[PDB]
Amino acid sequence: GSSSVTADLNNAVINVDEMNEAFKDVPDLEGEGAHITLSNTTAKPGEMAEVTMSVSNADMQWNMCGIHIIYPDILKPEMKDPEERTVAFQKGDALEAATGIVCMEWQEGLPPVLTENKKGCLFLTAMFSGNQGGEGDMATFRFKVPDNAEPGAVYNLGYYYMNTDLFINEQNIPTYQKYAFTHMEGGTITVELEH
Ligand SMILES: [Cl-]
Ligand SMILES: [Cl-]
Repeated sequence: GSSSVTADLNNAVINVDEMNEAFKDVPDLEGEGAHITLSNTTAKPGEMAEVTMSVSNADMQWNMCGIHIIYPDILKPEMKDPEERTVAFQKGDALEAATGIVCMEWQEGLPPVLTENKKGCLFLTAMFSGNQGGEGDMATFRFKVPDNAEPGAVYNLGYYYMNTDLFINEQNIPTYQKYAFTHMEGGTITVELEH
């Protein structure tokens, strides 16, 4: 079908098959649909590189999210309180109206698909009063690009799907959630070439 082949071609969700399985009994939304995306940027070796998650076609259409962002574990996210595993972030316009936002680094008890592929993970949850979710930039993070990073190196940024993760409206419409998760796009940090 369209939307689960859509998710295979975006290669954004590491456990996409598991996800498609989870959604197998939910028909496709007809038609569109929130578009969640990560950024594609260039950085120098050793740089604190900015990464931004954003969403389009969602203004006033959603109520909360709980999303797992993944990245190569050699990248280290900038931290607010290491002791609490809070990740520093700049909130964008899409989250302007949020009643609460939390963002944490998943450090311990990561699932095999992530550990075995040397992926790190953070979890972003935001809640709104009714359907006041916005659009545009959601959150901007920073990652330490290793000092010794090779020019041209590409760090893929994506998602991990957990059964309880969310991108939903107040009414909890299953097709809405399916669209969002099956159409999400990953991102990249590319290390600049030598001068
Ligand atoms: Cl990754
Ligand atoms: Cl930041």
